[PDB]
Amino acid sequence: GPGSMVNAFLAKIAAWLNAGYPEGVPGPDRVPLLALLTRRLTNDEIKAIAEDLEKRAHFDHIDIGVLITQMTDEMPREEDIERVRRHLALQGWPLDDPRDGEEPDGESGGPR
Repeated sequence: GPGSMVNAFLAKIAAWLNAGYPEGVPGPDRVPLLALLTRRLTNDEIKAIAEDLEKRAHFDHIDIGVLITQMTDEMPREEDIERVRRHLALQGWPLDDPRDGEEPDGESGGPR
């Protein structure tokens, strides 16, 4: 099964999440989970998570992508984002050290 499948960071995320949720993530926690998660992870990464997990099984309708579609429209709750992030922090906080995190910079203000 698992054998250097996904990137190091992504493997950490999948494990970290599946460690915090061995029973799966319910919607009320999924939405804020994604809100928190998508902060520093790219579309390719968030997908990579799903891509790895479905390799295990995609019978579950706990899909991770759908949450982003909800978030783009309406945010869940700050309280829920708080409860989930801290609940997950118990297992770890990989989002602090991205294996690839070159944040863009194209600022053009202009004094006179």
